[PDB]
Amino acid sequence: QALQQNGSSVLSEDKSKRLNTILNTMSTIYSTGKVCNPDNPQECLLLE
Amino acid sequence: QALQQNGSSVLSEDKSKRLNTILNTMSTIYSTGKVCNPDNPQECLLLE
Ligand SMILES: *[C@@H]1O[C@H](CO)[C@@H](O[C@@H]2O[C@H](CO)[C@@H](O)[C@H](O)[C@H]2NC(C)=O)[C@H](O)[C@H]1NC(C)=O
Repeated sequence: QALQQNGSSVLSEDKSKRLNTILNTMSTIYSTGKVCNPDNPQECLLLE
Repeated sequence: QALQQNGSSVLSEDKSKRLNTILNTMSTIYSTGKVCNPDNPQECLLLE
């Protein structure tokens, strides 16, 4: 049973590629998104 | 005549520091300004 689950295999190739791309985009936006001061737009901070 | 030049010494002290702050802010804005497109806001380019 632990070896039986299909996972993402049953998903179509184009749909699988789309899902992987969307997950990577999500992770990249979360990791490298920054906001900026309203009175000094040349000073912008990451999250962590 | 070259040596007798007065320069900005004739200006008031508070106005002198105000002018120096303005010049420094101008230089910093020009040097560190950056822009980026709405397609991928996580890639912003300097000028040079
Ligand atoms: C994982 O996906 C494959 C699909 O290829 C499943 O295989 C099917 O199994 C059913 C049930 O016996 C058959 O009716 C189909 O003919 C099979 N399709 C094939 C071989 O292409 C497999 O069962 C899935 N694993 C699960 C649900 O645990």
